[PDB]
Amino acid sequence: TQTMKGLDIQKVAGTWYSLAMAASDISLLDAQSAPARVYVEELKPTPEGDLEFLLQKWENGECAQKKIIAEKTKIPAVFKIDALNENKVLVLDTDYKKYLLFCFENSAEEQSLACQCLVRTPEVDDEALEKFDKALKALPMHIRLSFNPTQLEEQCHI
Amino acid sequence: QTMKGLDIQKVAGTWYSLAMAASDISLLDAQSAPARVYVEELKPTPEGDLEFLLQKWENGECAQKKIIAEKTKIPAVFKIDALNENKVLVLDTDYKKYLLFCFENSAEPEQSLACQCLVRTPEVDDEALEKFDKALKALPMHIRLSFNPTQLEEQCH
Ligand SMILES: CNCCCN1c2ccccc2CCc2ccccc21
Ligand SMILES: CNCCCN1c2ccccc2CCc2ccccc21
Ligand SMILES: CNCCCN1c2ccccc2CCc2ccccc21
Ligand SMILES: CNCCCN1c2ccccc2CCc2ccccc21
Ligand SMILES: [Cl-]
Repeated sequence: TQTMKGLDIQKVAGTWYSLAMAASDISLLDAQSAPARVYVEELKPTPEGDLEFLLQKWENGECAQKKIIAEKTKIPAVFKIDALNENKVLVLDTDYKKYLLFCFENSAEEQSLACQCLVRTPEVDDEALEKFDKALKALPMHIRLSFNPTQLEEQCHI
Repeated sequence: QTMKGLDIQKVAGTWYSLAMAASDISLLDAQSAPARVYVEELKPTPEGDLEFLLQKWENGECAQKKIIAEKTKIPAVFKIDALNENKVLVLDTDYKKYLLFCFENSAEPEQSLACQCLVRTPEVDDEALEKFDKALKALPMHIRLSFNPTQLEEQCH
């Protein structure tokens, strides 16, 4: 999976909206509480070059928040979120101003992938979705979801 | 959108649901979701109607359902109900490999679409999925699923 060249995380800081998601397995995304059904509300780069994700997810009939620190590696667009190196964040592309494309990747067994198209403003951006679909063309996706602007403004995209 | 020169005698026989898409995430986001239905068979009637033999997951088992799509004055457009709220639109087929169709509902407040890519054998057909993806580019879909060959053989499960 080819990641972005020359990523500057200092330029991705701020509030984002999960506009579209795709995954390698239907059960990762289909249910309201599916394991990879997580909404990115904020990206915070650290001075050390880590990227904090502020996530929301539906659990037990409520919206819950979680911070995930993705730690820097030798590749600037590849981050690790476990000490066992099975689970990664891959940044595929961004223009910084409008959209960011990233994947959660698990390579422990069958690779697992869950990818998102983030936008800076809670509107549909057809350019961002086109770039998302082109980025995914090489990957073995079996489910895609896309959200409307009303959903983008609500906790857990209700 | 709907194809020219449909011959319903040639769509007869065994199919498999390779891919599904819908206008609303809640139509497809569970085995229990209303549009999560697998086509087993199409049967043309002598009167030019098309019977859909369907399976749906209910409480951990496949339940079978037959819907009659009755012919209308527009080719490749079939009505399911007497009130004309529910329709089958046949978009395209080559008869021998794939069939693309959509269920449509126009009850207020919002129109619903749920489309499928059917294939003749329980194998992944990238050409069929590409034709399905091109057909969907014009429609306002918010969820899409495709099945692997294990899922294609195991019906609703
Ligand atoms: C018990 N189920 C685990 C999933 C919960 N999860 C949450 C919770 C709220 C928002 C996002 C996430 C995603 C990842 C994560 C990471 C660590 C603990 C819980 C969670
Ligand atoms: C694969 N086990 C955890 C499933 C959810 N998970 C995913 C999903 C796909 C690929 C990788 C990962 C690991 C990290 C992660 C982070 C936040 C939510 C879900 C997930
Ligand atoms: C493996 N490539 C499949 C490409 C088309 N496909 C997409 C597209 C983007 C994200 C996910 C998917 C998987 C399911 C699917 C279903 C129906 C039409 C296209 C697609
Ligand atoms: C709750 N909506 C109707 C139930 C599902 N339904 C759909 C779904 C989307 C669009 C049209 C229709 C029409 C009828 C029909 C027929 C067979 C399976 C599902 C559906
Ligand atoms: Cl979608």
